[PDB]
Amino acid sequence: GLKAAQKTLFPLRSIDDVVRLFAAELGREEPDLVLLSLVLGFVEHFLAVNRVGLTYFPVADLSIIAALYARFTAQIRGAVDLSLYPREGGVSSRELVKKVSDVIWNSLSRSYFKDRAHIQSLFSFITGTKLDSSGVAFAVVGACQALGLRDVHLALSEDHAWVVFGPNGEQTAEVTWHGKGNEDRRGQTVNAGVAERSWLYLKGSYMRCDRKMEVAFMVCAINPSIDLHTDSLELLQLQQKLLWLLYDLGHLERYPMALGNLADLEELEPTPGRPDPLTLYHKGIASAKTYYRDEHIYPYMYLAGYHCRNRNVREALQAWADTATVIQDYNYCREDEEIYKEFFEVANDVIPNLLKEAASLLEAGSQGSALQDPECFAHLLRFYDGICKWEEGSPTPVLHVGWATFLVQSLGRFEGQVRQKVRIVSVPPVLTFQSEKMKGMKELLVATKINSSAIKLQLTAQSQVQMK
Ligand SMILES: CC1(C)CN=C(N2CCN(c3ncnc4sc(CC(F)(F)F)cc34)CC2)S1
Repeated sequence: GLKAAQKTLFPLRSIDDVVRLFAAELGREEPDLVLLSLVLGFVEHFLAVNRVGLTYFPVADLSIIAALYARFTAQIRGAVDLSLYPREGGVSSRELVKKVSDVIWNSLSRSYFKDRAHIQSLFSFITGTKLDSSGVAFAVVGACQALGLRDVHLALSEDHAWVVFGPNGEQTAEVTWHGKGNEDRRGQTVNAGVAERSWLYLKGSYMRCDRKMEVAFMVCAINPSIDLHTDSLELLQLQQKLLWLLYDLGHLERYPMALGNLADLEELEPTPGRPDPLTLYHKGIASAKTYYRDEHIYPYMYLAGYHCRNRNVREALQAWADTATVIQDYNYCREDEEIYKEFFEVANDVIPNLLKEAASLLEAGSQGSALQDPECFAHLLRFYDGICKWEEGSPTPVLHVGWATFLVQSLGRFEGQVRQKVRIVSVPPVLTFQSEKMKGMKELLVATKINSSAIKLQLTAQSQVQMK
């Protein structure tokens, strides 16, 4: 049950009342994940899913929240008999974690669309019997906290979630699915994935949450979307205020993606007296460097995206080059397709569109253009170098001829006299290439008219040209 002290702020009548509840729970020994997720899902439902009758804020009455809480706790406590899984040393067993996962998973509707909005919270789980992938992992952690299992924590990569538990928190267990059309591995460790150096498991440099970071996760998980064209202003404000609460308490210290998510919100609607979005993106990068060996991709892609939206071509290119410098030390594995898609869209859609506008502006007499800056050309080259190096040693190739056309076009946006100014230096602007593909392309990069076919051959390592 809920404790008397957890009840005293009800009813929640406003955004600020919800923030007060989070503040109170974050001040407790162990914030109550079940309570907090039910509250966020309740308000999200009445602000984004069904706004009929809304006049200001969907009042969250204690009776309503408490009844939701009771259905959750009844469902878990009834289904997981702890006497069957004795807790050796105040820590949980793999069998117990797998049982909790099975209870959540088996509760879900047989058939539904898993990419739907607003199926992330325990409100969704109770009222709709639907959860998204990471929502299952979160629910397992909330269930384990409800059961008294203090050792079970959420583990997060940039594209997946699982749990850590056991002696010293050193065990890992899959508790949910990943992607579409991959085989369930619930109950197994993440060691194979770590060992293969996939992006999905971040070479072991994934997040191991404490309770407060699990609160940060559910706050990041708020979805203000009403439809394709419309966001709930109330939910954006809530999410923003809650992320600032977390930030001020120190709970975003080790959470790069939350910092990027906050920065994005600040760009949309700045809060007076707070750091600028750029400051926040750089704090996210610093976090990744400090805590995660600089092995995360998204801190740089958040930064690049801000510069791209602001049509700052030079800084966007630098940040994408930095992105590629991270990815180069990974192997491209099966289940890494979301990061492949991201890189593909940057290379083959976003950069081309940025450079096309830059070319039109240059024709109109822009000064200090990225297209006349050899450092910008160098960034472009370093972006491609990291992608080519990523591919090296991977079980799965990255590049194909569909990339080559866009590379030739992008290179050609820079005049030969700009491109000539980059000095490509070997080990043992100045640029060093890590990838063998770019080293062999060096020779092609300064011609007034780039040799399109030779580029193509070098990028795809195509052996032959057409017979006839
Ligand atoms: C630069 C981008 C393409 C812009 N948005 C990005 N994301 C990255 C994913 N996301 C997250 N935010 C906070 N915590 C987490 S934890 C996670 C992984 C999984 F959902 F839990 F499995 C995704 C995610 C926020 C939205 S990266």
